[PDB]
Amino acid sequence: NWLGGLSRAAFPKRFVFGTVTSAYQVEGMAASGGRGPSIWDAFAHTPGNVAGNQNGDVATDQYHRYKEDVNLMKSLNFDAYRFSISWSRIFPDGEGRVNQEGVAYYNNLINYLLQKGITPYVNLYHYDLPLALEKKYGGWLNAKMADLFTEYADFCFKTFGNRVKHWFTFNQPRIVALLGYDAGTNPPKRCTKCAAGGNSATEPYIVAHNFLLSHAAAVARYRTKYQAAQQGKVGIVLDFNWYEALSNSTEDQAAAQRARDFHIGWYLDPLINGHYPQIMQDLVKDRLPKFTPEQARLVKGSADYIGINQYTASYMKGQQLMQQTPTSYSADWQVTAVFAKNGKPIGPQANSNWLYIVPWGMYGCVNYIKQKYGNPTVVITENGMDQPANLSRDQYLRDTTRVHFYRSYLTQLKKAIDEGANVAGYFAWSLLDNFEWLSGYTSKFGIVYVDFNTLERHPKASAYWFRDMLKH
Ligand SMILES: OC[C@H]1O[C@@H](O[C@H]2[C@H](O)[C@@H](O)[C@H](O[C@H]3[C@H](O)[C@@H](O)[C@H](O[C@H]4[C@H](O)[C@@H](O)[C@H](O)O[C@@H]4CO)O[C@@H]3CO)O[C@@H]2CO)[C@H](O)[C@@H](O)[C@@H]1O
Ligand SMILES: OC[C@H]1O[C@@H](O[C@H]2[C@H](O)[C@@H](O)[C@H](O[C@H]3[C@H](O)[C@@H](O)[C@H](O[C@H]4[C@H](O)[C@@H](O)[C@H](O)O[C@@H]4CO)O[C@@H]3CO)O[C@@H]2CO)[C@H](O)[C@@H](O)[C@@H]1O
Ligand SMILES: [Zn+2]
Repeated sequence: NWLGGLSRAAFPKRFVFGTVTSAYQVEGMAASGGRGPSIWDAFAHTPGNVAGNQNGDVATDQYHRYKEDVNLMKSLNFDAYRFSISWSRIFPDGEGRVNQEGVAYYNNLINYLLQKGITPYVNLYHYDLPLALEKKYGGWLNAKMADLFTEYADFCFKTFGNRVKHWFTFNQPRIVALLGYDAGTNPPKRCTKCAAGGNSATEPYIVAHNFLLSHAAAVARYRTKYQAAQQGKVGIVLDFNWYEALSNSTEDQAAAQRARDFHIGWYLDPLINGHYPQIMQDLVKDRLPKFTPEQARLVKGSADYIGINQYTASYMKGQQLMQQTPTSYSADWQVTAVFAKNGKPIGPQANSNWLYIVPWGMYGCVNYIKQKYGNPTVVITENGMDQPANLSRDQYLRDTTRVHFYRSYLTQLKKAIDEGANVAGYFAWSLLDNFEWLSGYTSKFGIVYVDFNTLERHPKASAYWFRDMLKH
């Protein structure tokens, strides 16, 4: 069957199914409704930064159309919706004055979701640092971010937490560190070569450390001030793509494990165990910040659940670990990613060049976290694939590859859960075609098609697949 035996009965009782968006990628009204600019507004408005010089000024206009979109997700039998709050829509300068119109938007969205029986899962941050904070403080390079973020989090807890019971602090701090401060291809465009300045060997580590400390501080505030009354939960969202040793050699198995540690362990070892992975300590040395005992105790156990964004997989090839002059976070791993084995590609690519369709990577990642980290509560917070630009409406709607993608990946997730993985939910990226960062509107991740001329929504085949699979 096109469902391939999948249904709600195939997953645990009360397992949560949802869809996901992020504020800058879908809201629009970027310079309206009192919203202050984020680092992404400045970046996207700079010629050459985004495909077609596009930006999120309008995006999908969810700001005006949110009731349509909530009605749609309910009609598709989802239980939950993961979305983010734009920090600069609430605090235009990132601190100080509250934009009441911004608060009203999120109140209206949250209240409508609840009215329609859809549980809000709310990210506080999804790349969209208020521009004022980047300029005034230097953003995530400044340890002061922990205070600034905690104050923002506190406001959101006080204002929405009587209704919102499932929070996340950050989204993919690895990608912020990597693209923002190693490669310099996402804002603030810092790197060793870069015009904005930077240092690809040091700054990614500073940035990751500050995300961890900020997360911990916000959760401490939640727990000491709000949790008794509100009885909700706060986690964090981390990207994890699977790494499989290219061969069974000692060097290749070591390489795969080293890649896992530099990718997910970077955040999970502090969050679960109260220290950075040993291999990162050994190789990165003085460039890896040291948690004080007090900080390590604040960070350890500070996530009520682990959000995992799972998309793809690669093989890893190793070599002799060698003494080398530091150049970058990326180079620190001392591995080589490989995308074929025995002359066969690991999987076909979706529109995004990085996205190889490898359903067994989902099993790989979930099983690994179960076995390595004491089976913490995991929520699959993003999973999905993209179509290319310039197709017809009907070609977008007949998204057979995406149907196959979800069936295959969810079957692999089911396999891991049946083997005892503590997975509490799954969220499809994305509800809607949207603004896909550097790709702008040239990458289509939605289960719902968005016509970017008219802004009309049209559910794709994959949307109806979910509707069938999820019927109560
Ligand atoms: O309907 C609106 C909209 O839908 C779009 O998507 C369609 C798919 O294109 C179409 O293939 C899909 O058909 C499903 C059908 O809904 C299922 O009921 C059926 O399941 C069978 C199954 O094949 C058996 O193996 C199993 O044992 O039993 C069940 C029946 O009980 O599977 C087929 C696919 O093979 O339905 C979607 C939603 O309608 C269309 O693309 C678009 O044209 C429509 O406007
Ligand atoms: O894009 C959809 C959606 O997903 C979330 O973010 C995406 C990013 O958009 C995308 O840039 C990022 O790309 C990763 C890729 O997944 C990794 O496999 C790859 O990893 C490297 C590793 O860093 C190297 O050190 C190692 O040697 O090799 C591996 C494999 O080549 O790195 C690239 C970036 O360089 O993937 C993200 C998801 O993982 C966002 O949440 C959402 O908003 C986006 O819309
Ligand atoms: Zn509008």
